[PDB]
Amino acid sequence: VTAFVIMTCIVAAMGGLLFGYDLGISGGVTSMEEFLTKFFPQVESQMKKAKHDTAYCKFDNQMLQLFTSSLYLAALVASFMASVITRKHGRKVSMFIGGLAFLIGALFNAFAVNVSMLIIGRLLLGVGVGFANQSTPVYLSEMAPAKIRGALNIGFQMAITIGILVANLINYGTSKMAQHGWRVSLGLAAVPAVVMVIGSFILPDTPNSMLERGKNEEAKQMLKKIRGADNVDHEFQDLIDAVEAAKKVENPWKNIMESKYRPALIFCSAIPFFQQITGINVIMFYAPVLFKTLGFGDDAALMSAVITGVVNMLSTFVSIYAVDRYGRRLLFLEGGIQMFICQLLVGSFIGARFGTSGTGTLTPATADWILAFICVYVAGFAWSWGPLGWLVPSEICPLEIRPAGQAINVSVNMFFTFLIGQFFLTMLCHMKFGLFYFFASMVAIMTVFIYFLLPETKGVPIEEMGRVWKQHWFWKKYIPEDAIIGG
Ligand SMILES: CCCCCCCC/C=C/CCCCCCCC(=O)OC[C@H](O)CO
Ligand SMILES: CCCCCCCC/C=C/CCCCCCCC(=O)OC[C@H](O)CO
Ligand SMILES: CCCCCCCC/C=C/CCCCCCCC(=O)OC[C@H](O)CO
Ligand SMILES: CCCCCCCC/C=C\CCCCCCCC(=O)OC[C@H](O)CO
Ligand SMILES: CCCCCCCC/C=C\CCCCCCCC(=O)OC[C@H](O)CO
Ligand SMILES: OC[C@H]1O[C@@H](O)[C@H](O)[C@@H](O)[C@@H]1O
Repeated sequence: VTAFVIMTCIVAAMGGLLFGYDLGISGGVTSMEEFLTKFFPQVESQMKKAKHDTAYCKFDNQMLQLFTSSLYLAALVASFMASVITRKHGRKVSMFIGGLAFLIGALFNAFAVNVSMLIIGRLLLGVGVGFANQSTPVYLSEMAPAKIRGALNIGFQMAITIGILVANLINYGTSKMAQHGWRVSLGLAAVPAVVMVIGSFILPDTPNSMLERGKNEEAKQMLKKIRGADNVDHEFQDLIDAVEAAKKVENPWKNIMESKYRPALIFCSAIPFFQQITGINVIMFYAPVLFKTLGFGDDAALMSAVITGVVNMLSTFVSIYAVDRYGRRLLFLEGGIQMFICQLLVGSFIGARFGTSGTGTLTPATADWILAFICVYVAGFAWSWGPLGWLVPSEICPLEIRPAGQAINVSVNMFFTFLIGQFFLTMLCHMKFGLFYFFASMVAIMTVFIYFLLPETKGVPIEEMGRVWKQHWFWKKYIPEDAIIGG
C-alpha cells in the first residue's frame, strides 16, 4: 500500500457525493414555499391550507410520481450503458461521464425557469448517478490492495453520507433566504461534479481494465506503481489468469446466467433489494414528518435531518475500521440485529404512547426518544447494509462480468429505492407506525439470508474470489475448477 493508491481511491470515492448530495437536498428543496409556488402551484395551493404537512407527502399524484421516478429511471438506464462503456473503455471513463452529466443537470436545475428544465436537469442528474454508482465501486475494489479493499471501497459510501449531511446543512441555510434559496440548494450540486470530473482527468485506470483491453506493459507498470513494488509478478499472474478467461467473453450479458456466475448474479440482485427493504429511505423521514405534524419547528424537522445525517455519517467509520480486520459477515449480522431491535423498540414505543384510549398525545420528550431510536437504527444501517451495499457486489464478480454485475446492482437499487419509498409514502405521511414492524421482519429475513449464504470475502484478492464460493457449503456446486485463480 502506497500513498499513491490511497490518494487515488479517496479522489475516486468522491463520486459518492453526487448521489449523496441529491439524496440529502431534495427533501428540503421540496418544502421551500418559493420553489413550490414556481413549479408545482397545485402542491403549494394545498400546502397553504395544511400548515402541519410536509410537501413531499403530496407528491402522490400521478404526474408527480412521474417527475420523482424520472431520476431513478435515468440512473437505472444509465447504469446498463455504463456497464458497456466501463468494460470497453475503462472505469475512469464512466466516472468522467457520471460527473459531467451530473454537472450539466445541476446547472439546469439551478437555472431552471420552468418545469421542463427541472425534468431535464433531473434526467441528467440520474444519468450522472447511474455512471458514477456503476463504476466507482468497481474502480475502488480493483485498485485497492486486497488487504484493505473494504476500507478503501467504503469511502464511496462515506462520501455518499457526506453528501447527505452537507445537503441537509445547505437546505437549512438557504431555507432562510429571501429569494432564490432553492436555486442555491440545487446549484451547489455542481461543486462535487466539477471535482469528480477534474479528478477523473488525473486518476489512472485500473490495471484490471488496462490488461483486459490490451494495454499490457501499461497494466504492469500501473500495478507496480500502486503496489509500490517491482515483484508484482504474483498478482500480475492473477490478472493474466483472469484476463485470459475474461477475454473469451464478449457481451457479458449473454453469459451472465451461466452456472459459474450464479452466486455473483444472485447477490448482485438481492443485496440492492435488501438494502432498500431495510426501509432506510422511509425511516429516515419518519421523524421530520412526525415533528412537523405535531406542531414543532419547520426548523425542528430539518434539524433532525441534520442530527440523523451526522449520525449516518460517522457511523460509517465503524464499518471502515471493522470490514477488513474482522469481515463483512460481522457487520451484516450485528448491523441487522441492531436495526431489528430499534425497529421493534420504536414501533412499539410509538404504538404505546399514542395508543390505548383515543389517539393524540403530542410530546417533546416522546419526540426525542423516537429520534434517538431511529438514530441507532440508522447507525446500524450505516455500518452494515449502507457501505456493504456498494462493496460486496463489486468484489464477488469475475472480471468479465464485474461491470455488468455492478450495473445489476445499481439498476436493482434505483428501481427499489423508488418503488419502496413511493409505496410507503402514504404510511410515512399518515404516521402508520406499523411500518417499523414490517421493516423488522425484512431485516430479519435478510439477516438470515446473509448468515447462511454469504461467504466471507475479506482479504481475498479480487480475482481469486471463486475459491471463497467453492469453499462455501451450497455455492460450491456452482464453481468449476477452472474458475479458481491463484490457488
Ligand atoms: C460545509 C462544507 C463542507 C464540504 C465537504 C466536502 C466533502 C469532501 C469530500 C470527501 C470525500 C470523502 C471520501 C473519502 C473516504 C476515505 C476513507 C477511506 O477510504 O479509508 C481510508 C483508508 O482506511 C486508509 O487506510
Ligand atoms: C469549483 C466551483 C464551481 C462553481 C460551481 C457553481 C456554483 C453553483 C451555484 C449556483 C447558484 C445559482 C444562482 C442563480 C440565482 C439567480 C436567479 C435569478 O436571479 O433569476 C430569477 C428568476 O428569473 C425569477 O423568475
Ligand atoms: C473507530 C470507529 C469509531 C466509531 C465512531 C462511531 C460514531 C457513531 C455515532 C453514533 C451516534 C448514535 C447515537 C444516536 C444519537 C441520538 C441523537 C438524538 O437522540 O437526538 C435527540 C435530539 O436532542 C432531539 O432534539
Ligand atoms: C440518455 C441516457 C439514458 C437516459 C434515460 C432516460 C429514461 C428516462 C426517461 C424519462 C423519465 C420520465 C420523464 C417524465 C417526466 C415527466 C415530469 C412531469 O410530468 O412533471 C409534471 C409536473 O408536475 C406538471 O404537472
Ligand atoms: C457493534 C457494537 C455493538 C453495540 C450494540 C449497540 C446496540 C444498541 C441497541 C439499541 C439501543 C437503543 C438505545 C439508544 C440509546 C439512545 C440514548 C439517547 O440519547 O436517548 C436519550 C434521549 O435523547 C432523551 O430524551
Ligand atoms: O447513507 C444512506 C444511504 O446509504 C447508501 O448506501 C444507500 O444506497 C442509500 O439509499 C442510503 O440513503
